Amino acid sequence: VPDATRIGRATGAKAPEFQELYDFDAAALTLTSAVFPYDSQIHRAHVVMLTEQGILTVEESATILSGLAQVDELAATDGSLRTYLPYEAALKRTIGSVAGKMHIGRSRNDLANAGKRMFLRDQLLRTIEAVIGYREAVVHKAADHLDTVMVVYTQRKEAQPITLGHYLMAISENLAKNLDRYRELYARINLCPLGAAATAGTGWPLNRDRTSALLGFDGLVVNSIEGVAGWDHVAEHAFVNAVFLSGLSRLASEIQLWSTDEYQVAELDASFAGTSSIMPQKKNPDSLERSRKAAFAAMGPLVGILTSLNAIEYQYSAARVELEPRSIDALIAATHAMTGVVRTLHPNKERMRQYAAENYSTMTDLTDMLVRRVGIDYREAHEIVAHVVITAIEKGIKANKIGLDLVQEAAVAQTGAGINVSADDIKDALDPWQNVLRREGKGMPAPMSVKASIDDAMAELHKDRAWLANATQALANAKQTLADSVQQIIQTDRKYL
Amino acid sequence: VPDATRIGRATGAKAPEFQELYDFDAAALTLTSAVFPYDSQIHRAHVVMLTEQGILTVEESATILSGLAQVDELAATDGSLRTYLPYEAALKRTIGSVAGKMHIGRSRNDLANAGKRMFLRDQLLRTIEAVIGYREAVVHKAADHLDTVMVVYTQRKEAQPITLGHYLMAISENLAKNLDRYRELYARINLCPLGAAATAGTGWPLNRDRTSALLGFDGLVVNSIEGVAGWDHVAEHAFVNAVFLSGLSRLASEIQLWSTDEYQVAELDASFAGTSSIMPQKKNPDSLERSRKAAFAAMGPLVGILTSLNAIEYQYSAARVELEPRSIDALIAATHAMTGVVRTLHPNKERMRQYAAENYSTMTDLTDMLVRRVGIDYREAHEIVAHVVITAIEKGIKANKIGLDLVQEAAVAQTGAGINVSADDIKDALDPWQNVLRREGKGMPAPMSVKASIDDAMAELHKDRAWLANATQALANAKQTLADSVQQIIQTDRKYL
Amino acid sequence: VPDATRIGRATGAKAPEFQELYDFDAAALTLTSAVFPYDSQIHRAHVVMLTEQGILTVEESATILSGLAQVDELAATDGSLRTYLPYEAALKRTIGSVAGKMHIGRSRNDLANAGKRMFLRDQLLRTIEAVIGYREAVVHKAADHLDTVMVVYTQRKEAQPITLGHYLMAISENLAKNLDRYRELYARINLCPLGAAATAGTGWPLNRDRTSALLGFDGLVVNSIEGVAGWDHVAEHAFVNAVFLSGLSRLASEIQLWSTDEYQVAELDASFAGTSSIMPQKKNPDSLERSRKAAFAAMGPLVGILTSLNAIEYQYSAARVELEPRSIDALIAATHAMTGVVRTLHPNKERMRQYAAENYSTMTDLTDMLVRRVGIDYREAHEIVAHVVITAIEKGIKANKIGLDLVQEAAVAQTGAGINVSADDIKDALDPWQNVLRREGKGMPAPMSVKASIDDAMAELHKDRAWLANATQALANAKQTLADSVQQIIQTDRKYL
Amino acid sequence: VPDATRIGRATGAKAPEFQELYDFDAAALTLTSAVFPYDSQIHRAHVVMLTEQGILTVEESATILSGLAQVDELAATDGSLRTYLPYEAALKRTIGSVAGKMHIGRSRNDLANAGKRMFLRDQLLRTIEAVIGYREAVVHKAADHLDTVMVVYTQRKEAQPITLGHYLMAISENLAKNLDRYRELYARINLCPLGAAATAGTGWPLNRDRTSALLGFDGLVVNSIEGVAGWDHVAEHAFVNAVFLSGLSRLASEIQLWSTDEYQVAELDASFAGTSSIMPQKKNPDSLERSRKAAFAAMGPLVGILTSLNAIEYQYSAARVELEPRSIDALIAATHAMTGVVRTLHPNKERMRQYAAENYSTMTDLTDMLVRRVGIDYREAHEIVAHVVITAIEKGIKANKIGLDLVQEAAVAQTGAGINVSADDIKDALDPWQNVLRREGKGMPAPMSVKASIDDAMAELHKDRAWLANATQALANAKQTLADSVQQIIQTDRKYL
Ligand code: NA
Ligand code: NA
Ligand code: NA
Ligand code: NA
Repeated sequence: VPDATRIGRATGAKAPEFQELYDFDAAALTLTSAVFPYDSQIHRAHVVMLTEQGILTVEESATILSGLAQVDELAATDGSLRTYLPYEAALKRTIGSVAGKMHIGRSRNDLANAGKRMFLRDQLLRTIEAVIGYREAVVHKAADHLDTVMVVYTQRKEAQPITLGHYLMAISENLAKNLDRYRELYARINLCPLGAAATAGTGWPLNRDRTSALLGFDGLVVNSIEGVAGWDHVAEHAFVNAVFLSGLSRLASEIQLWSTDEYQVAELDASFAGTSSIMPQKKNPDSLERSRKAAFAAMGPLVGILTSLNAIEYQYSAARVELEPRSIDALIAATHAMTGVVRTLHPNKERMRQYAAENYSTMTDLTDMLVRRVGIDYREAHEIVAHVVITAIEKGIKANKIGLDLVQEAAVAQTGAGINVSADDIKDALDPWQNVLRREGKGMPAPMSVKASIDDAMAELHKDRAWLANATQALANAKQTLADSVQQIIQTDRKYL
Repeated sequence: VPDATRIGRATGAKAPEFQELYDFDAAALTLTSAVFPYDSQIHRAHVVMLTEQGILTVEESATILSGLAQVDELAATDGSLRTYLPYEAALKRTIGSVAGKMHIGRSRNDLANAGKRMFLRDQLLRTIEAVIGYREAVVHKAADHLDTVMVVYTQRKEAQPITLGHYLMAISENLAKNLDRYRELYARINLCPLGAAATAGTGWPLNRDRTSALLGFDGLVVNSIEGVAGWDHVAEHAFVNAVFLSGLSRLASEIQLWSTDEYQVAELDASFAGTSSIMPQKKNPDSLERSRKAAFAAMGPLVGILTSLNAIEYQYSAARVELEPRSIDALIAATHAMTGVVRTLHPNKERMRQYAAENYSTMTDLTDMLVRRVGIDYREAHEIVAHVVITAIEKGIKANKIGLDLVQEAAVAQTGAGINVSADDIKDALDPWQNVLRREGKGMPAPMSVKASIDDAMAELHKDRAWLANATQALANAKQTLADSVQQIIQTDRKYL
Repeated sequence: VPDATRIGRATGAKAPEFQELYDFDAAALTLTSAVFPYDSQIHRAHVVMLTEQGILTVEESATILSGLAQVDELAATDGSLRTYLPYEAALKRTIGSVAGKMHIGRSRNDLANAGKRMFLRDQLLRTIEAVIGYREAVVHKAADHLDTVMVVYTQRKEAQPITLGHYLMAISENLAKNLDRYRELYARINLCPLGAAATAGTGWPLNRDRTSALLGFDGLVVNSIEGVAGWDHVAEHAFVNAVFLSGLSRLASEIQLWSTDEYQVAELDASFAGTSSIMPQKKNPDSLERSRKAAFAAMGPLVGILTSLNAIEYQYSAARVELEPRSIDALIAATHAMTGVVRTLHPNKERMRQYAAENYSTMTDLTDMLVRRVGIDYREAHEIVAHVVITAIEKGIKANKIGLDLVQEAAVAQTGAGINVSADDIKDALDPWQNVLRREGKGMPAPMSVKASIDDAMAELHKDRAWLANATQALANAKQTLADSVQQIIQTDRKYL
Repeated sequence: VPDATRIGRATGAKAPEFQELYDFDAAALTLTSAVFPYDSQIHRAHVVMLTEQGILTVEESATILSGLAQVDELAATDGSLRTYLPYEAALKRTIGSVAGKMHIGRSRNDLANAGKRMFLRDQLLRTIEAVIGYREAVVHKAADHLDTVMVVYTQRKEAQPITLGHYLMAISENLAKNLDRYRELYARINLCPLGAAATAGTGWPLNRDRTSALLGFDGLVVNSIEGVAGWDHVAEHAFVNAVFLSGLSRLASEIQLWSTDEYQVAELDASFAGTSSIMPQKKNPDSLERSRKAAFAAMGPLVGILTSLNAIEYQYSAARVELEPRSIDALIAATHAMTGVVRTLHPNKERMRQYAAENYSTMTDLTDMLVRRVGIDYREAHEIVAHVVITAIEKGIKANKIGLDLVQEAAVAQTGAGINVSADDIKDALDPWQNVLRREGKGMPAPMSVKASIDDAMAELHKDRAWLANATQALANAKQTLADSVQQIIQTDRKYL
């Protein structure tokens, strides 16, 4: 059975990234199920720490740890065992009374705060990886389009000539700052609240630093109230998601306008477009609109979380709203889809240049040339050239057909006086490629300037990747240390006690 | 005429910080009027830069700069001159045609982006100063209350014994992280978009680094589209405001519950309370509720800004929602008010201790003692001690009157068996001060632990202040350099040309 | 295996309504799966209409309709067949090419708009039924508590004496207006967009009124653009959910404060409370906090939907955010839970009355009595009685122990003059039950007044139920007509053609 | 001094409606100042009621009422007297102690709730009047464009041929439903909470019905808690504003796309457009983008209000967020601006028709014609005609140049078989005006159908106006009765007592 939506102009299959936008809702885990594996790791880390501290014997510890593996397997097909007291009860049914001792010095409150942090931590690295992939596609695309002349818009009106490369590096700069937001967040997420217990710590002699290290955290949430009451990192995670996706929505919208029947300066790759069940001419930007949809929806968790924090005291509270897996899954789907849209986008270079040459985006350079050549002030030059445009539109004269006579008449009609410039001066001013070449400062569209930005972006991308590799490795190392510690205890008890 | 609201139990005058909550709405500037002085500085910096670059002669530059001072004075009492084209026109009426030349290589788009950044930058430093003041009050208060025993709550139910000092250091830790959020934001706000012009830069040979330096920026918004399209810093500013204020709302709510007629464990200072026009017994938490009001309202700009970004393309757009002065003014009023509330709050130490001793928050330590002394698992100890509470509540026995007989009977009723602990063991477990002393790990309420946190917080506060002083000085130095540069040009032209 | 969370003070089982709060997230359908059955009904209604209009033969129609039943059964265990083109393709594989003809004069756009309306319509009736159940519990509770004297709060400070019955009728009045909001919404939801096709209707001679009637709609979305572009009803549904739940959050919060260890004027039934895994004394308001959680989360869809509408044109768009099943499911769970909380709530009548008698809520009546008896103006009486309170608090005198001497001394200390009232006058003023009896106007707490409100509410509840029964029956009748029509076509074709 | 922004292509003056968008922020009242006049009316109504009830003598009443006029004049230039206790104190300084008696049976709580309701009530009628004006412009415009053929869009892609008249009647249908939302709201806003006093009524024998009638209310907020705690009407007002404005944003966006340089199917009137300070070619949609800005910002109050309600108990609370004058002022400015945009919009009829004829929106009718003429199923016809489009785009053939040969070849290439239709059949199918004429059902673009909708809309507009006139007159009558009553008391006391 082929994909039934791939009919008419929707040729070939959906891109995998495009398909993700249709799968995440049904596939999403509940927060409870997403967090559960991390809770299991926390049980191991906590028990191991209690063993170092002499609160549990190695014998007790080995019995508990073997039990945890058994209950974990039970919970793999029984969701009802994925919350704490049901899990603890299953453990008790499995290994007996000693199961109760795993909760010494601990609460569901700091367990839950830690488990959710571990989940969000993982998802943050997942997100950073996706955003890096997005930025890579944007920067690589830009590098192929240093001389792809096109107009930039302001207020959805043609403004001045740029290049597609120049436009994409605006997106790269946006993404660089969002990557900073995410990395800044990570430092606050990756703190361990365990040892706070209910909210006030415990008389038991815990070593909070050990539990933290065994679970890959880079530090503690120190104060025990902050350990269970603290939730700002959840709000912040939802915020960075929302603001990052708003930038993604803006790009999606930009490309959607570019690929209208009327603009026609770009075309989506077929693998990122759909069609209509009734209108056979449609090549629809379903990838773009579903990506925007995700962006809009990301507003929801942000507001829900902040509302819930505004509504309570500085306490542990079961009333706090969560950042849920399905929300993060939508972000990843949209980010992947837009990565693919950007990679495979088909610019219509000839039409791009035609608009740049014909629809008056070159008028600023005409105005600048008057100021530079004849020394009149910018406001008067502007009024002259505005008159040129008004007359050209009235007479049906494209910008690249404007010559000396039209500019003279406009000058006279507008100021009573002619103006002392040549036909060659005007011709050069109205050449859209020369508009691009003139704009050669930092961050401007001239190829040498955009190329400088790309070189800088490539270096930053290397650091983005290095940061991600280091963060990921730190967690992998901790998880290996923990697994090794668990096996040491279980095997030594089995054979040598 | 005295303050007519200060009647009955509302004795004395409102604290100045309390009064701020009633004044900011009527006193708030429009964004246009708030940003205008920064636009004036930008005109000076831009003109000075054009002069270094040889785009303006020193003669032209001096004429413009003297004109700017004249129009600035006009605009001081004529709001209609506080937007760009009306201002430029007034300049032209003042010094003639050369006024038009100040706009060479520039747009309202990058002017506006820069001016708003300078406004928000200023407001951010204002905010950081206020938040530091808030944290100072919190930490200083905590230092006076290391042995002020009281219960902490979870889910608005008494949980365990802590101290007021311990509670306040949770707030300090919250504020430390919000100060990081704000400082992280500052680095993104303090980038100069000038030189982007409309959105694509300019053929004019600008030195973007000079303009940036003259206006106190620490770097550029490099890409010219990002220069005029970039708005995430506005969304981020609104977010940090919202999440910070949500923490302030939670403290306000906490104190409001503490100072209910039923809790009565704290009392607002009269200077932060009001009364009722009809009910003479009221001592109302108007300071707290108005502070929460500001927190709730801060949700509004955040949503409006993100909505507007989700709704457009990656372009300059006049449709973007702003962060307005009245919103920031509300934050400052609430932060100042809560600073004062915390400083002057009157704890009822005797009642705090009575609740800790009588209302069963000490039961966890009883449970821990059973586990520690007799080795039973935590879940069984918990069930025994829960039975103790159920029976004590049934019989009207306060926690500090629970003795050996009650614990034995509960143990037997619950498990069939007695339990082998002494009356002294039980007595020590149920002593709320000993509950506090037992909890002596990192971030826990024992005086030595909280004192460690305070020492750490005092060191961090010193760094908070150092950062603020350095940031402020950098702007003052730039503004002096600019003023000096303006006078050099004007005076040299006046006397020596 | 018993419910492992039911330990210690969490005695017995969770109430079923309480349990719902823990089940809805995992049990919730996707919008696609929730809407699918309605899409199947729409296929039948559309095909039947095409048959009346002579666009399909009875032979074609019977083949399609039998096919729909077959594909419906396939889709029951294959989610991939629950969107339109995959479903249509399965139909084509089942009955052949004629399957394609069911889409004549139709689009996914008006199909989707109609199907979602039918889903939301159903959910709205579900919601109205739940809200009626909530109001019934509130009104029935009030009727049992006409003389249950207690204080009402303003700004979380004790204000004046009322009754629990009086308080609950405030909630009833709130719910009456929310039921109006929902019924008003229903009239806009229950309009049929089918026949709009893509957005501009069709040349095919449809009878839009037939399709509408067969699907239980009470009218058309007339204009074809509005048919596919219209989405305000979705935003409105999300809004009424949010504002209704905000009232539910406020009640939950009220009861949570009432049931604090410090207030102790009410106690949750055990079946609506949980306990702590570590603190054995806890009787936690999990039902209340999870209900508030749902209220907060309802903010999310509202913002997401409105953002998406603000971001597009007045067109069909795949970017619009939806109101999803899990959101409505949360509302229903919270509404059911709070229905049960209210029904089973245990007031502490003795403590309620003690607070009313002792904590100065009776001071307004003392003030009123001075004005009435001696004719002084309200502001001066107020200042005298405020002084009475200040002195009584200083001296540790409860309100019901305030006598003539204290009032005289306060009067003198405050105005220089005594005041001419008797000890009996004062005693009557400070009697909290007499405070209640004096307040006998419309909407006031006197038993005869609250009883009048209850009688009115019972009559309104009868009309609420009548409206619901009528709306439900109308849909049942339409669905029966449709099923009958389908069988007529299939059987007549089978036997008689 | 002319408007300095009116340069270049920004010819003539701004339309007054356009200018409103630039004035409302600076001109907006504070809520306190907006509500104050209504509070003054409430003092009069309350005092008059107390006089009927014999609580005040006519002598006392006349002294107070004359005093109110005096303090009102003081407050006209002294904002500090616009809140209650300062006002009451000024009254006391003006007429002496008897001033205190105006507060008998009353609180700031029910005073404030009532005053805000009167303000919002007024603003609601203001809003309904503006929305009626908007709908009038839309419907009148549509009536002039019954044969103005143009394409409608879905997903920002050309869909099918309609008329501009047909499009505008979608907007009319939207506005009709928003007018229902507003009128439904009005019934809940126009209820009087006075007599609730603090929250529990009063022992004083008030006649709540008199006060209500004297202030133009159509009924009571009955329960006294609901009287001061009730706030849902504020949330609802903010919601209807937000959803109505989202529709306005969508129209603004639609017109903005229409008037892009690339679409060029409409042009804003110069009086609703601006230009650029740097780019002389710009004719900028400032009216549209500022209108959208208002729409986005309307999200803010809605979220702030609901957050505040979610955060408290069902009590009077000073923490509740308000709907403020500046927010409503923005709505009115945007509504007026868009009224003018619609009235003066310049369609480019020739280009509209050219797109309809050339860019393949007529393909659905080609597909329908195949089904109708040859009896093939819709899915196969669709695939054939999609192939026609693919080939036509490949070969550079506009839709109105597609003939029999191209359709045959597509049919063969796609199915192996030709198809039995004539050149005349194809020609008629591809004629965009005939596409419009074929679509002649309810709500479809055929002139006779749109004309029917206009006739219906004109009748509804008449009822909209009648409702508004009746509501307005009811308030004017009440205000006259009140003024007459005040003068009767003052003059009878002056001359006859
Ligand atoms: Na960076
Ligand atoms: Na820090
Ligand atoms: Na009603
Ligand atoms: Na209507």
